[PDB]
Amino acid sequence: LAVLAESRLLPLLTVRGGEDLLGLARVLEEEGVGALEITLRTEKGLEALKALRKSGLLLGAGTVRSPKEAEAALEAGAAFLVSPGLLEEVAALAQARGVPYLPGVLTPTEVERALALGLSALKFFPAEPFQGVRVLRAYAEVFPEVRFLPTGGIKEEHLPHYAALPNLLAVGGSWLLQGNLEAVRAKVRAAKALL
Amino acid sequence: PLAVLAESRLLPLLTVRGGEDLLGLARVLEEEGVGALEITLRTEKGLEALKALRKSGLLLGAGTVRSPKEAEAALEAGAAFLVSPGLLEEVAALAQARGVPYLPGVLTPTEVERALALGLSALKFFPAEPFQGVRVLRAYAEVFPEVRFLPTGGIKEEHLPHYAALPNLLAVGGSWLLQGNLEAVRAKVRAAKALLS
Amino acid sequence: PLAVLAESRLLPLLTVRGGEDLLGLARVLEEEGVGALEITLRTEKGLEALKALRKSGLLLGAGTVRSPKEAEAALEAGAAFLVSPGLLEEVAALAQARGVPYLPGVLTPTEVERALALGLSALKFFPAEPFQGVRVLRAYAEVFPEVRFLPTGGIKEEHLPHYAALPNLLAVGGSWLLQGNLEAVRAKVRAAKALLS
Repeated sequence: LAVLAESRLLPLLTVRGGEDLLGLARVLEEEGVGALEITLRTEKGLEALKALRKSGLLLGAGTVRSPKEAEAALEAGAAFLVSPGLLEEVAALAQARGVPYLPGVLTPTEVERALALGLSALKFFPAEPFQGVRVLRAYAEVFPEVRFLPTGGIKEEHLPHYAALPNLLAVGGSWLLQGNLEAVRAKVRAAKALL
Repeated sequence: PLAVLAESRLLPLLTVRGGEDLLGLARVLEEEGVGALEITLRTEKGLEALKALRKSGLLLGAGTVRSPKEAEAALEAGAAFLVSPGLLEEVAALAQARGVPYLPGVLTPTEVERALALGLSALKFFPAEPFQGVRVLRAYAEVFPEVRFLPTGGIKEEHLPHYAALPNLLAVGGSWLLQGNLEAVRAKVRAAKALLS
Repeated sequence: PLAVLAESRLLPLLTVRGGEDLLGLARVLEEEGVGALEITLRTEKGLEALKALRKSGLLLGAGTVRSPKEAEAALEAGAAFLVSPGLLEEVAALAQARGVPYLPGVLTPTEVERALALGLSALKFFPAEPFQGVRVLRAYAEVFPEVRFLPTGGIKEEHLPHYAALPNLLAVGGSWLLQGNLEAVRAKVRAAKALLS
C-alpha cells in the first residue's frame, strides 16, 4: 500500500475506448502518482489492465463483484482489488493470492466486519453523498487503526477538507482523468497542492 | 412482475388511520395511470385495508414488513408484493417460496451486494431523502447497473426533478401523493408525472 | 435498566486525557440531574477513569468497546453498560451473559433489524450528525416505533432543538457538554436541557 500512501491520489479510470493508456501511465508516473484504478464496468477494463501490465503502475481493479471476477482481474494484471461494498469471498480470494483488497464500507458496523476479516485499509464509498469528510473525522477517533480511501463524487472543491484528516490512505476519483494529458498534469498537481 | 410499478413510475404509500375513502382512491389512482399502492403495516388497520382493496384492480404492496409471519399475513390479506425497511433474509425466503416480489430496503453498497446474493435486483432505497438519495443512486447507476431502485422516505415535489434524470429507477415512492382529498391526489399525481418527465 | 439515561435525557461523553477533575465532574453532573456518563476507551486512561469513578453515584458507560474481552475489562473496572460504534454480536452475547445493557451503534434499517434480532431495542445512532440524525430518526420513529435511539456524533447546541421533538429518543449523547471547566459544564447541561424541552 506504500505506493498509494506515497501517491496520496488514486485516479479512477473507466475505459470507453480511444484512451492513450501508456501516455497516461507515463504522465502519472512523472507527476508522482504510482497507482491507477481501472474500473470493471465493461469488458474494456480487463483489456486495459492487460495493456498497462508492464507500464510501471500499481494497477487496481475496481467494481469487483465476485471472486471469479477478482481472479480474472488479477490474471489481466491487477495488483490490488477494490469492491463497492464488503465481499467476504473476495477477501478470501485476495488473501489466498497474497494481494491487497480494499473493500468499500460506509457504516461503523461495516468497518468492524472488515476488520474481523483482517482488513484495515478500506475504501469509503460513495464518499461525497455520505458526507465523507465529517464521517471520516469521526472514524479517526474511534477506528484509529484504520486507513481509508474515500472515493465517490470527489472534486477539487472538496480536497482542502480531506487534507486535514489523519486517517487517509489516499483520495480516489475520476475527476483527475477528465481531459487531455495536459489537463491530467494540471489536475494532479492542483490536487496535491490542495491536499 | 413489477411491470405495473415501472409503467406507473410512482408508488404512493398509505398509512391507514381510519375513514379513508379506499375504493375512491383506487379508482382515482387507476384513472391517473398509477396501478399500484403500498399499504403500510404500521398498525392493524393496514391488514384490513388490504382486504378492503383486494379486488380493486390495484397491485397492492405491504410495507413495513418486519417478519416472515407478518409477510404471510399480508399475502393472505391480499398483498401482491412485500416491502421491508431493511433487508430481511427470511422474508426473502418466504417471498421466493410464495412466488411474490420482495423489495427490501437497502442503503449501502454492502447491503446492495447482500440483496443481489439473495437474487434480489429491484430494491427499495430507504430512507431516501435523509441519505442523499439522488446523489447516492447516481453513483449506484454506474457501479450496480443491473439493479433498479425504488427510493422512498421524505420524497416531496421539490425533489422529483432530480430523480427524473436517473437511469436506474423502478419508481419513486412516498406518502406526499396521498395528502388531502381525492381532487388533491389527482393533482399531486399529475404534477409528479410531469416533474418526473 | 436505562431509566437513569431516560430521566437524564443527556449522556455526556468523556475521552480522558489526564488532569480531569473526575470526581468534581461527577458531583456537578449529579447536581444538574444527569445521572450517567460514558467514558470512551480510546486509550488505557479510560479504564483508569472508570475505576476512579466506580463509586461516584454515576451510572457509568464504557464507550468505543471493540471486543468481548475489552467489554469484560470495562465491566471489571466499573462500567454498568456498554456502547460500541457498530453492532458486535459477540459483545451482545457478553452483555446478556453478564446481565448488563449493551447499546450498539447502528445507522441503517438493516442494522436496526439485526440489532432487534439480538433482542436489542435501545440503540446508539452513530455518527449522528454526519448521517442526518434528526431526519433519519424521524423516519425510524414511524417504521421502528418499538426502538429508542441514543444519537451520538457531532451533536452541538445548534442541533438540539430539532432532536427535542423526536418521540423515540432515549437520550442525546456527546462531548460538547464537557468542553470547559466545571462552571461551563453546568451551563452547557442546563442549556441542553432547556433546548431539549
